[PDB]
Amino acid sequence: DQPRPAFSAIRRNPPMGGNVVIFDTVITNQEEPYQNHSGRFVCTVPGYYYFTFQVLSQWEICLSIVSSSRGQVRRSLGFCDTTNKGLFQVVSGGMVLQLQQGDQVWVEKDPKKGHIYQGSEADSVFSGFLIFPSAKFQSVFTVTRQTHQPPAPNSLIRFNAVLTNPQGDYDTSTGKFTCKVPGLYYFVYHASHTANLCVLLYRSGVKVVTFCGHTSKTNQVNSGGVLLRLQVGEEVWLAVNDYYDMVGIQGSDSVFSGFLLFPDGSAKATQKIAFSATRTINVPLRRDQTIRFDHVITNMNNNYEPRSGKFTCKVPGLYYFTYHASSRGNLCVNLMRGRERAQKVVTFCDYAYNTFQVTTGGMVLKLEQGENVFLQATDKNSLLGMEGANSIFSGFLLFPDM
Ligand SMILES: CC(=O)N[C@@H]1[C@@H](O)[C@H](O)[C@@H](CO)O[C@H]1O
Ligand SMILES: [Ca+2]
Repeated sequence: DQPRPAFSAIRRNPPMGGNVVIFDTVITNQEEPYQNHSGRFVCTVPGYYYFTFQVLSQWEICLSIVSSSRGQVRRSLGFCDTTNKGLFQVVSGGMVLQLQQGDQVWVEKDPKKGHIYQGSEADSVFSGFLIFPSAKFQSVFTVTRQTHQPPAPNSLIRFNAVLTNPQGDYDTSTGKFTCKVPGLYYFVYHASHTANLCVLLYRSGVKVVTFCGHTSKTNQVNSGGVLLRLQVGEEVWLAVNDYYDMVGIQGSDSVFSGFLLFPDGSAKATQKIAFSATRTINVPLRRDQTIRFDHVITNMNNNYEPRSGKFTCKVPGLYYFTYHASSRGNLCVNLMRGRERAQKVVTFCDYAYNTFQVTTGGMVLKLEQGENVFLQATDKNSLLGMEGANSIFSGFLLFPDM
């Protein structure tokens, strides 16, 4: 069969000490590459993988996805939240890594900024999955912005440094991705800032989504992302508006990744399953209400129902689900999986006092045919959905037939 390595793990009863962040409770671990006793993913199948975390702090936290090869540690970008006010904050980050057999990948905390919430109210997650195995028409990039000076107001955000870009599809001299291989792409970013920042994602000259985060002095991470089916020559890029700050503190970086999931014309079209939907309704949510994302950007194979907000599995398999929510107050959402009655997988909470925020969560889930996945509101219901402060829910099948 084709290789299907993919995992998600959360914290519940983590072992104590060291700077490796151990996610002790496994949600998904197909081919068991993840070691919950150590917090380390081990590569068996060489290739390009995507790794991401969404970790809850109440104080100061700085985290970095670290890898090793032949036992030698390879340090990398960091992501921090230093709000430091006692309220829940989600720090997030992610990147593509090209790995060889035996390489390991993990999340490390800064020993001086290492606060991670411990308790039952909300969750922290680490996930990863193979994008394509090594050894052929692919597209993948992770780029970063290696400068201390922020973008100009109302301009395209250039990411000048490359972590991986084997097809040259992101051009660091123009700041744009240009499609060579037509098909369905995932695009995602995590940008560090210490003043207000809105990031806009553009496709062929049209603004697709915008996410904003406000801060004064302390460091936070603005995240966003979307699935788009692109044709040859189409351009995608990120931009800022009047809120342009990308000045991270030491140890907090900015990354933009993208990768082709489903090439057009590569067969088993019914298996190309991907949706991205935004919420344009701002009626107050009540506790236990399914959160409807009414506006469809992408819905390949029509497994997402915008009238309900639920995804329903037709092709059993491994899926990655993700969301980014704008908000002006305290927000907790339950990620639900089940049939008639669904059960909570995790709760993500992210608090905000007298400000604007963008939070995110994601999870790899194995689904059987007929199971539903959706987001469910709680008593902490400050969720905002509008042009210039979007809320989006997305999901995609990881391993369609070759
Ligand atoms: C399903 C499974 O294997 N769960 C184990 C659990 O029994 C053990 O307590 C924990 C140690 O932190 O590691 C988890 O992987
Ligand atoms: Ca927050």
